[PDB]
Amino acid sequence: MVTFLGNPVSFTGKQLQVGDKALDFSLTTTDLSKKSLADFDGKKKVLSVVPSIDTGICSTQTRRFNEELAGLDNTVVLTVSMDLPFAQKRWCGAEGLDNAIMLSDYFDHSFGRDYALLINEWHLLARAVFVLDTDNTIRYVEYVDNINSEPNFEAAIAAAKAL
Amino acid sequence: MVTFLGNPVSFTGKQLQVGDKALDFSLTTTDLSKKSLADFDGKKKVLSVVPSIDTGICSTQTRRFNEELAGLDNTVVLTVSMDLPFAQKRWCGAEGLDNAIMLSDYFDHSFGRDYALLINEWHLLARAVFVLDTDNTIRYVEYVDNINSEPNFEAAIAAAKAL
Repeated sequence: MVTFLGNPVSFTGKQLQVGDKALDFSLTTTDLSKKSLADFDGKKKVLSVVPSIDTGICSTQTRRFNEELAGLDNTVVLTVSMDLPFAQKRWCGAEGLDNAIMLSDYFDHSFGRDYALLINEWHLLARAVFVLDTDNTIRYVEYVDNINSEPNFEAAIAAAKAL
Repeated sequence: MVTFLGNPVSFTGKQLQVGDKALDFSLTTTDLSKKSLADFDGKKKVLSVVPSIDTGICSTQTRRFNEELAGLDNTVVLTVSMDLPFAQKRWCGAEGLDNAIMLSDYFDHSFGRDYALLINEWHLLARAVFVLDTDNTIRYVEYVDNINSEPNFEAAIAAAKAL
């Protein structure tokens, strides 16, 4: 169903949907320290997942989301990819977004496995966007079918704004 | 006694020693395909393992061996890291080393755990240098005690040329 590099890819287990509660995680940040869902309590989150910020669509997604939602109070933008912390760090620097919150799942692939976003054929994270409320309940989700294409920014942001 | 980021680190299993046969592997190259020992059959190989090319020392190391051991007939310098293929490819273009052979272990972490180079605390690859025989026998190997320091280029380079 979902496609990557002109070919259908698969996953394992079920993916969270609107209404479900966002699964906790332990990801390595850009300064090598770990982060979990708790570190973001009391905030609404826009969970953005990309194959690798070292590629065009994934870089634009991350850049654009951080910018277009920067003016949103009580809301934080989490980017999760398989890039090493060092790759995400280089990115921030090049883009002038040193404060952007970048999370890597390289250590375990646990985030990808728990969320069923780990592509079985490539072990990279499939493109997706979540908008969680304060209770970490998913109020919006988008699993881009054609991973090699941009996500729906409008819907995502409009959803994040209404919340 | 190996350290990383100033603190001591350990591994699981036993690391290979000179005289031992290099274990096989299936790593992803920069074009996203997979390579194994079989793909460099009948050639001398300089296995340089690094924590991440998006870091100072690692960059220098990958650049040095490639330039120095360049031209060496029937000899290939295989770079292995946890860096995503995209990171390795990007680095190659920025450094002007487009023909350089980069292999990623992001998928399985199989190389790291098989060679016992997968740092238990970080799940990154410790800095090491191998010089394999045409029969894939380890004729020389160095495990940098201080992963955050450069290896013995002279010693490694001399072995390859002497092989």
